Amino acid sequence: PDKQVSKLQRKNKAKQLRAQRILDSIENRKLFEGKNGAAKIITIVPLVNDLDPLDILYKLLKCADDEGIMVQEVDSKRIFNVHIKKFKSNLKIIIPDMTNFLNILDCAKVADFVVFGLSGVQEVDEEFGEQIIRALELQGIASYIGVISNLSAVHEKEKFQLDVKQSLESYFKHFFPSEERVYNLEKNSDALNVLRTLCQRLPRSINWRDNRGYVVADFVDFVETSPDSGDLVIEGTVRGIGFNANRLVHIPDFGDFQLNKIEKITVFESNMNRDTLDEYAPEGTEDWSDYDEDFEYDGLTTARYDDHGFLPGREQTSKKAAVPKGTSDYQAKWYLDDVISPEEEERQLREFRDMEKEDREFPDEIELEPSESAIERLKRYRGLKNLYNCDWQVDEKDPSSPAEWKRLLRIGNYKNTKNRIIKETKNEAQAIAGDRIRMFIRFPKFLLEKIQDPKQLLFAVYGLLLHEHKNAVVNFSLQRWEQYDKPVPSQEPIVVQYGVRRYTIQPLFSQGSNSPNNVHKYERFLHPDTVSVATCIAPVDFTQSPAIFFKPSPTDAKNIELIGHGTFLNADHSRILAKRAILTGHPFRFHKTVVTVRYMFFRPEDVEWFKSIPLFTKSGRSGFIKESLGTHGYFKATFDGKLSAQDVVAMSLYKRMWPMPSLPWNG
RNA sequence: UAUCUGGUUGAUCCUGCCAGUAGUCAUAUGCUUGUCUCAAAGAUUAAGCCAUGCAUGUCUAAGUAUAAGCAAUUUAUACAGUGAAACUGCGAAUGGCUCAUUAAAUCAGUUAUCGUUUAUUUGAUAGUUCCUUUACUACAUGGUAUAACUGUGGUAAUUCUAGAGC
RNA sequence: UAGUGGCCUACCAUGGUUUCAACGGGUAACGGGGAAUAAGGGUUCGAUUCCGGAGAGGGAGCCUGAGAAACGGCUACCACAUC
RNA sequence: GGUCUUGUAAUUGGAAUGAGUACAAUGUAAAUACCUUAACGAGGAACAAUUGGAGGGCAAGUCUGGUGCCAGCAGCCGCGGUAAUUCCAGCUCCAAUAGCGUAUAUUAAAGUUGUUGCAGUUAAAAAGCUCGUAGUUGAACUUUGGGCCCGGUUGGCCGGUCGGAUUUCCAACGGGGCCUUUCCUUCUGGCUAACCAGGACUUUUACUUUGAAAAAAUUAGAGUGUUCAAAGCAGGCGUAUUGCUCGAAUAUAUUAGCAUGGAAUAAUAGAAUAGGACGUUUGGUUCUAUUUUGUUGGUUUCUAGGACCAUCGUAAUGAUUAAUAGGGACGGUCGGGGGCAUCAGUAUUCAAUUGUCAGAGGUGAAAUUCUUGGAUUUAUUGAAGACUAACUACUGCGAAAGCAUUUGCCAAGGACGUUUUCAUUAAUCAAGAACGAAAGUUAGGGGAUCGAAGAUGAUCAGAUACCGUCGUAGUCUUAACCAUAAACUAUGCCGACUAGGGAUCGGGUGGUGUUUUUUUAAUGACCCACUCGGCACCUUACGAGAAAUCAAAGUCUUUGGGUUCUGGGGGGAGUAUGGUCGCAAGGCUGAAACUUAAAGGAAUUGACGGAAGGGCACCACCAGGAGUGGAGCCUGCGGCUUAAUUUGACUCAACACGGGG
RNA sequence: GCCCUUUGUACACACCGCCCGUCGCUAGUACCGAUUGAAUGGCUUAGUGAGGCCUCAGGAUCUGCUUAGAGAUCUCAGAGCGGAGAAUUUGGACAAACUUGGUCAUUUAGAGGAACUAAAAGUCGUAACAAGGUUUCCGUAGGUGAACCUGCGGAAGGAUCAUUA
Repeated sequence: PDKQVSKLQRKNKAKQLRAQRILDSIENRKLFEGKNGAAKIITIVPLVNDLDPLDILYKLLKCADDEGIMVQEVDSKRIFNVHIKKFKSNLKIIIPDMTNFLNILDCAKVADFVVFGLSGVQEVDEEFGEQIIRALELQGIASYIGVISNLSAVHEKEKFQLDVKQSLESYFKHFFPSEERVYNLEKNSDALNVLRTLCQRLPRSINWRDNRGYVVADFVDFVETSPDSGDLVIEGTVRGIGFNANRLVHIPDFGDFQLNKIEKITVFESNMNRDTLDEYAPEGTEDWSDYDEDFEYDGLTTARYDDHGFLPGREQTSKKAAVPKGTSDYQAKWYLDDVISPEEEERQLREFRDMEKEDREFPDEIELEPSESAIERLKRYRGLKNLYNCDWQVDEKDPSSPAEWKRLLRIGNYKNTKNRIIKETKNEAQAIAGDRIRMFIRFPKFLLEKIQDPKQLLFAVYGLLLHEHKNAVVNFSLQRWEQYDKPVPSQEPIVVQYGVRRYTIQPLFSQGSNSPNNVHKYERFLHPDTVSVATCIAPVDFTQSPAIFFKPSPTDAKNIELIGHGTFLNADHSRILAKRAILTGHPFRFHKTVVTVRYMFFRPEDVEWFKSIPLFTKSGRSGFIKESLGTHGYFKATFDGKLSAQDVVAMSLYKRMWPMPSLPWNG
C-alpha cells in the first residue's frame, strides 16, 4: 500500500544486516578451530640447500620452550602433534628432504601454510631456488608466510648490518609480495607468532585447489581381500569440499579405485547407482553410430560449400581412341571420332626447430618439384571460405577418429557441464569433511610397488567423482614459459600437467586469439610469444588449473624441464579445427587484366583438373579460375588492380587432420 | 589575485547544459624513492570483539616500632641511628580515551544567587569543658578493641580467608 | 533539597503555544576558535593537541566521601564471555 | 690576423670533493642521529631522477618502419577503410621534478541560487478574473540668512632659521562664549552658576557613535643569521678580571546583554472637554512633626511637600493640509453595459388547406428518398427556437467569461463638471470568498434547427478516402454544479516621463465664425482651438532584446518606486506517490529509479523541382525519295576453340579497329 | 532536346503510421509477493517487577553501668536499663526488566506470478510487404492500427495586390 520506507533512524535496526555479518563470522569457525580433526599441514621447503629444518623446528622454537623441543628427533616424525600449552592446538609440520621434488608440488592440496627459507648465504639459484619459486608459485601458493631462518647471518657486517635482512624482505616481494617484513630469529614472540599464524590467522584459499574432496595419507597397508585387492587403514584429516558415498577414491601415480564401507570411528556403502569400475565411456562404442557427417571422400562432385557459390562443373568422361601417330597437346581428341643424438641436435636442429614456419606461412602448400605429385599427398579430406566464417564439425564417420574420440563421453560443453560436474559435488556432498574417518578402501595387489608409510617419506592420496571415472577430450590454453626462449614443435608428446599430475599427452597447439566462432586450426607447430590452444585426449580432472607442460627428465636442479605454463581452458567436443593452406602464385610479368603467372602448375592433369580452386591474392582479392594454360601455371581472372612478381596468387586447401591421445607417465 | 576554453548549424546575425582546468592542515591509491630539519598517523567502515605486560599508590626532626631485621650498641635500660610488614591519614572524583546520544537540549556571549553547598589553602576566631565548673574525679594524663608479629589450616582456583595467643 | 521552583503532593482556577510558525518528522548532528576559500559578499566542513558537554557494552542503583549516580569503585538486570 | 663567445668537439688537463665507512669526543637517563673531526671512498661505465604525455582545448614531427577498421584512440569532440600528425613500436621530444598521476568529495571560475546580483511576448517560467486577511510598504509640515572674535590647518610675495615659521598684509577650511522671538530654563549653601547636592526635561522605541565584555591556541606583524628557512619566542656584549644586559607587542571577533550623546529617518501624539498648560491665585479636602514643644507616648495648630471642586486673574490659550490618493452627495449626459417582463423582424424548417400531374437528390464519377391513391417548382394560417443579417468600424461599453432590432421597468457603474462631505478611510496580496466560455455533470419544459457517437447507402485496391442521408442525447432554457482553453494583447497590479500625429468616442465651450432656418454662428452639425475618458494606429528607435519586434517586452553591469505567484538542461513527467475538492469525469499540490550531449529561440544564404517559357536544330518531326527491316559476302566485333586464334580509351562507349584486307 | 534562362526557391535537407514483428527455446535482472521463519525494535495495551536506599518491625550476638551471685582492686541465677548490633519482614518511591496485544517495519529464507532485457539464434507477417496521410494547434467529448478524424468554443504559434475628394 503505502510506499513508506522513510523514518530510517531504524536504519540502525538494519544493523541486523551486521548480524548476518556476525553469522558470516561464525560458520567459518567450524572446520579449523580445535583438536578433534583440526591439525594442519605446514610444509617447510627452503629455497636454499642449507638451513636444514631441524633447527627451524628447534632453534626457532627455543622461544616457545614447550616439548616440541623434546620430540625434535632424529627419528623424524613428520606428524608433530605437540600440543603447545599456550594457544591450544596439535600441529603437523612436514619436514621434507630438499631433493624429493615429486610431492612438494603434490602434497600442497591439503597444505595450507607454506614457508620459504630465505638465506643470503646461498644465492637463490636460477635453476634450484628461483625455479622452486616458480614451481611452488605457479601451482598456486595456499598461504605464504615468510620466515628468515638464518642463524648464522646476524654478524656479516657491524656498520649498519641490516642489508642481510632488506635483501630478503624485498626478495619475498619481487614475485610474491604479500608479506611486508620477513622475521629475524632473534626476537622473542616471533616463534609463537608462528602458532598465532596457525591458530588465530586463518589461511587464504586457492581457486583450483579447494574444489574437490582431498585427503591426507598418513599410513597404508598390505591386505588380501580379493585375488587382487586389499584394504587401506588411512589416518586422514579430511578437508574436502564435501564427500559423497557416490564418490570414488584416487591413488595418484597408480590408479582410480573404490571403497567398501564409509564409516566413522555411520555406514555408507559403495551403492549401486554408480559408474562401474569405464575410463572411456562404455556407451561410446554405441555413440560411434551418430553418423553426423558421412562425408565420403571420393564419392562426391562438390565440397561442402552449399550450406551460395558454385554451380558444379561436371566432367563426364566419355573418352575415344587416338589412332594415328604423333600427338601434341591438341590433335589427339580429333583423330578418329566415331561419333556414335646430440649430433642430430646439431644436424636435425637445423630443421626440427626451423620447420616451425612450415606450419605458419605455407601450411598445406602442395610443393612443386617436377618429381613431386600434386594429387596423392593432400587428397583425402573440404575447402570452405573463411575460418572466421566457415563451418567445420565434430564427429564424422571415418577411420581417422581415434579410440577415445569415438568411444567418448562427448564433452556437451565444458562450461555447460562444469555446473553439472561441480554441482554434482556442490549438491551431492554428504560425507562430512573436517572430521577423521576410517574407510575400507579396496586396494589392489597389482599396484604395490611404491605405496609407503610416510613418517619420513613423501606421498599423498586424492579423491574422485562419479563421472570423473569417465574421461573426455580437452583443449588447453598455453603460454610460453618466461625466460624460456627456445621453441618446441607442437605435434610432439609433452608431459601435460593441468594442476599437478602427469600425463605424456600428444597435443595439437592452435592460436590462442580471441575466437568469435570458436573454430580452430590444426596448427602443426608453435609460436614463440603468443597464446597456444592444445587439442588432445586425456584420461579429465575438471577444475581449471594453471597448466604446466614439461619434459620428463631431472635435467636442471629442478627435477623437471619446464616447457610452459598456461590454462586448462575447457574439455569440449565442438571446439573444432581447420588447418589452413597457402598456395603460391609468382607473376611472371606485369600485366593489366590477365596476369601470366608461372612457377604455379607443372603437370597437365594437375593443370586441367585443378581448375576448381578459388583464386585469391595474398592481398585478399578473391575470385575463381576462368582459364589456365601454363606448364612450367597461368590463369585469366579479374582482380581489383595490378599484380607484381613478389605477390602470392594463393589457392585454397583447408584440410582437417585428426587428434592424438595421451600416455600416463609416473616415474 | 574581478582570466576561462571545446561540443548542436552547411553558415553572416544567435540561448542553456556537459567536459576540460586549479586548490584541499580532503582522504585513499599507482609508479619512483638517495640527503637536512620536522612530523601527523584505527574518526568514518564496527559508542564492534580481545590474549598478554604496563597505566596509582604514598613516610619526613615532627601519628603507631622489641621485625627475632640489622648496623654501628659506642649518645642511654624505658626507647632513641636505619628499617620489612601492618594500623592510621591523604590520594585513588585529576589525567588518558571516545563522539553513540543530544535541535531551546548542549553550547556561546551576557546575567543572578536579597535562593545555595564548599575538603583544601590563606586570615581571623573558644578563660564560661567537672553543665553545677556545690564533683561518683585522673588531669603527674583515665579505659577499652585490633592489625602486622606469631603459630595450627582448609580451597579446583581469586589480592579467598579460619581457629586461637600478643 | 545544600537551596528557588509544579520539583512533588492536597484542594482550587481554565490555562499555555502557534502561520511572527507551535507541535510532529529527519539528521551520514557533540556544540564553540579552524579549513578550502581569496575583488567583496556567499559557500561547505569542524572526530581531532584548547574550552565546555557526555559515556566507559546498554539502562538502572547505591556506598565511602567536601566532592561520584564514579566504572583500572560496588550491587542487580540485559548482551557477551574466560578456567 | 682572431683579442670574446654559440656548439660541433668525446681528444683533453691536473687540481678538487660529498652521499657512504671511521678514530675521536661532544651529543644523550642509556643509545641513534644531527651541527663537529682527523684517517679512507669520483670521472662519466662515475655514486646515473623518475613520472605522465606527445590530433583540438593542450606547448611539443605530419620522422621512419610493422598497422591499414584488425585492434586501436576518445574526460568532451575527433581520426585509421591504406598518402594515420590520432594504430603497435623504434626514435625523438614536452612538462613537473624525489616528485608526478588516478579515484571520489568540496571550493573556484558558475549572475546555474542571484540581498549585492539573474530570468518569465516567443527559449522552462504571469497564472481565469475580481473581493479579501496576515505580512510588506504608505502623501506633504515643524529654528534660515548673518554679525563679534577665538584663528587647530594652508597658500608665501615674507626669507629676520638658511631641510623650517618665530614679527606676520590678503583670503580659506572648524566648533564654541554670545546675539538679530535661535528657552541656551527653572534651583540656590559653597558665591557674590566656574562647578559641585537639590524639582521638570524643548515625549518613549527603532537607528547609529564612543567605552566594556569578548580564554589561550589559529589569522596579520616588528625584532631575533634556527646557516636562509618551515619553525622558535628566542636572546646579544666586552677587560670573560668571576660579569654586564634587550625581550617575550598590537590588529581583530556583528546580533543579544550593559553605559551616553548624536538630533535626520521611521514610529508614537499631546491642547477639541480645554474635566489642560504659563495658576508666581484664593475659601475648603488627604494631610502633617525634622520639629520648637519640657525628658519619652493619648490632645492640638500655625506648618516644609504633592492633587481638585466654588473660582477667576495668564501669554501669543488647542483644529499642520483638502492630494494630478481614495470614499459620499447632487447635477446633466452615457449606455448593442448588466438585469425583469412586453415586443417586432427576414423568414426558418415543421403542420394543414390549397395548386398540381412524372422528375429531382451528391461527390471528382458515382452509390442513400417522395409521389397518377399526386410529385416539386405554387397561393393561405399556426408551434418552436435562432439571431437581429446589411448599416457593423481609426466602434461603444462590462470584474473576467462577455454584448449588436423596439417599448416600459431596476440599481449601480464609467466618463465629465463642481470654491459640496470624510481628512489618509490606502496599494497589492499567504489564508478565505464570488464568478466562470465551450464541453461535461443531476431533476424538469419544449422537442423547431442541425448534429461528436451511431444506424445506413457508400465506393473503388491507399487518383484519396474527403462523400451523402437519418440521427438518441446535445444545441435553447428552469432549481444547481464543474472550475478547463492558444481563458492569448502568448506580457500580474498600483507609480514617472517622453514621443508625434489626423481621427474617433463620453463630457465640457463658443470665435464682428459659414449655411436649411428660432432669426449671420438655431434642432443638429460644422472650420479653427481646448480639455480630460476608451479604442487604435504608424514614425525615427533615445532605450532595449540574441532576434522577430517592443512608446513599453523602457528609465537594469551607470544594476534597489511598492507588492504577489512561478522557472533552473533535455527527457523520464505534470509520471508515480501522498494530501485534498467533487456524484462523477476530473480539478489543486507534485517526485525519484534511469538516460542524455544535447533539447530550444528568432534569423538567413543558395543547390535540386516530379516548373516550364522562348529558341531553333533537319546530325530531329511532318510530304515522300534513297532504302534497311527476309538472305550470300567483303568489311568489323561480343560467343565456341586454342601453344596462337592479341589488344584497349580518347570526340569517351554501343562506334575508328587503333590506316591492323 | 540543350542554351538565355525565368521561377517553385534547397527538400539548407518541410512532418508521420512504416519495418528485425510472431510461435517454441538460451541465459540476465527489474518488480510484486497471494504465503510461513525471522531480525530486533518505534508506538502503546495489559499481568508480573530483580535490585540497593529510606521506614514499620524484628534482635545471632557481644557487652557494659548499677543495685548483682562467691573468696578484702572475686566468676559460681542475675536484675533492670543502656550501647553497638549480623538474620527475617511491613510500606514507600526509584525502578532496569520479564509475560503480552495490534501496529509499523526492515534486511530477508523458502513460496508463486506476470514480464521485459541481448548482434541473441530455426519462424511467416509488416527481415524476405507495398503504400498512404501530407492545416498546424489549445481546451473539451468521442472513435480510434497511427500520425489523424469528428463535435462546440477559441487561437495564429498563417500568405491582403487594387479602385479612396
